[PDB]
Amino acid sequence: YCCGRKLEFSPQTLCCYGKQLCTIPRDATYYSYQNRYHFCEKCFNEIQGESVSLGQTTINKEQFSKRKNDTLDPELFVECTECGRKMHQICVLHHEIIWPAGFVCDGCLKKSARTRKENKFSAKRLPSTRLGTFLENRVNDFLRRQNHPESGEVTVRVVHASDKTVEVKPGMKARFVDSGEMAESFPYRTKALFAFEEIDGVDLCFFGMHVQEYGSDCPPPNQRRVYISYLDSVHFFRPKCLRTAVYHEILIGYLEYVKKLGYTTGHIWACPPSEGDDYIFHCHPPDQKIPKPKRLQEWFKKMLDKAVSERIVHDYKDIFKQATEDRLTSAKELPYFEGDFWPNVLEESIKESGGSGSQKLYATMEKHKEVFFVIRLIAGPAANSLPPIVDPDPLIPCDLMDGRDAFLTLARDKHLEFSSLRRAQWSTMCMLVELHTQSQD
Ligand SMILES: COc1ccc(C2(C(=O)N3CS(=O)(=O)C[C@@H]3C(=O)Nc3cccc4[nH]ncc34)CCCC2)cc1
Ligand SMILES: [Zn+2]
Ligand SMILES: [Zn+2]
Ligand SMILES: [Zn+2]
Repeated sequence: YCCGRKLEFSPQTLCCYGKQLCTIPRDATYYSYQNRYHFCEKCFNEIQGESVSLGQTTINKEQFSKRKNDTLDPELFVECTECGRKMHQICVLHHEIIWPAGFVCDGCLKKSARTRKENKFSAKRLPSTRLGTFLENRVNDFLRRQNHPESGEVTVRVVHASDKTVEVKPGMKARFVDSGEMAESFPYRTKALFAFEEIDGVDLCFFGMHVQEYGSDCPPPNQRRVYISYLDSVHFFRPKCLRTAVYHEILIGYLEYVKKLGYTTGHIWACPPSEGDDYIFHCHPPDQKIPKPKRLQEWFKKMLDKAVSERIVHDYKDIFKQATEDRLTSAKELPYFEGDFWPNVLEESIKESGGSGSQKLYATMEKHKEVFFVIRLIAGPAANSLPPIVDPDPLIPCDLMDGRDAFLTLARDKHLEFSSLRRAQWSTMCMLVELHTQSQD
């Protein structure tokens, strides 16, 4: 073995198909059918009756297998076509698409005064966008101002852009849409972008983001607004003392960019993911922790405070303070975003109140105010006569990056973990190959 190390992949986590938001971690005992339908021990024995409705097909309980989530797949080896040396594929970062001729180890290459032919599936060679260019220029300019000897070049790429609509859910639809008081759906553009850092001639994907952008063609209350769907990171940015600043630089640059195009407001739901290691990146490092709510909120406040002092953000408020200043009276006046908290809670509010869309609206907003940031980018009379929003970047069809589920599934299916620096670099290389090959079609 190249290193002296016996290496295997970790058991990926599963789901109690009974209770939503239940998960089955490493070493837990569970019940599975056809390697598809998984139940944890508690959620399985808590089923009354040996009939288990699947799909919908009813399936007997003895047709399930009792097992524990402790399977460890060994890492794969590659063989040098010249010496026969066996090395972990991840250790030497050999990808058969990038180097189809075969794996030649570094030792045989140095003996023959040879080097690997260029990796043309790099982050740098992903197609550029005006947004990506703006973001990476900001980050790299910040990084060279810091003069830290360890920092590498950062490239930012938009890897998906497509048109979508968010549909008002049945409760709010019956209250406000069927009476003609509110649009049935809101058109928006979703964008997925990632940041990579060159670490010793090797790309590392360390940051990912998906956003929802509602243009000047959107009906109120959503028009000229951007909303962050989700954020994620792999904490191996070099150097560590600049990691937080770089995240902040990307986010501030994004607000600066959409402000320039004419978007008036930004929206952030400070919402930690559920415990586990899969959000956008599969299998986070074991010592990278999900922040607790208060610390995440302070993190966003720090970022926005820097944006205010840079004269990019005019000001920001919690949703409760914001609605008070806007003199809001009805739930139909709240921006309605895909997958956001407020569409969900408004469904429950209308149900519990027997059909009201304003009853406890202010109480619910105050109860949760610290979690919802409303960021004003264009204020005062400047926001009044704005020209239409024209995005200079084209659409980018890429099914793998339409939402976060597809890339997570591809990572799970192909053992692309981001749990260590070496595995994250390998997963980055594979992810780039996928993005380069799906595009050339
Ligand atoms: C104050 O400490 C922090 C630490 C990290 C962040 C950022 C971030 O990556 N955050 C906070 S998030 O927005 O709730 C989602 C994401 C996050 O927690 N990922 C994960 C880390 C570890 C295991 C995980 N499993 N699954 C997801 C996941 C870094 C850049 C974006 C914010 C912010 C504040
Ligand atoms: Zn090795
Ligand atoms: Zn369960
Ligand atoms: Zn060799």
